[PDB]
Amino acid sequence: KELLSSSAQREIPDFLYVEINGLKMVKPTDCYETLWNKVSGERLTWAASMESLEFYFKRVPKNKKKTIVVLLDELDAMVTKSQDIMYNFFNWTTYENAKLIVIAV
DNA sequence: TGGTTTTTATATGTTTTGTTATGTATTGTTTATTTTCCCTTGACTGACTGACTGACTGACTGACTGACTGACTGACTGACTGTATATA
Repeated sequence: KELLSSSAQREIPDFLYVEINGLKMVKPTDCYETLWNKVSGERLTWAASMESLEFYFKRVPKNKKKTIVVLLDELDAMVTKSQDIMYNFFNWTTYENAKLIVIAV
């Protein structure tokens, strides 16, 4: 919230929050779905959305792509099988042409 | 140009088959001890059969025996030949 007021400084580059309550989500691949349906409002399945999103991330340069900040909540039950989801996530977090602000709990 | 059909991706459901860990019961492993009848050890027992004692009848040398055969010698009978006798 203090960082929101810092966005209300209008001297830092505007960026956007993402609430992630996987516990207020059913199927833990819906992260990608809701991500696309809130960054675009466009509706797909995870196996299109995350892939279009990698396409959105590394294949896309900086000058128009936006900083986004995201924070994950209670990962102890989210990734219970093999953490391929969160593996994908942390695999997205390793670029130099893409910019993001990631956190978890 | 413009409407319609065909296939595909995502999502879920259905069914069969095969994988892993485990707790309980049976049975094996090692060691010590006693009994059983089969297999060695051996004298007794019963028929056996080798050397010694009897024996029994066919083979070669003792020639034998005795008839018969082989040379010699005289006896005898036939063939040869003289003495003799008779007639022209």
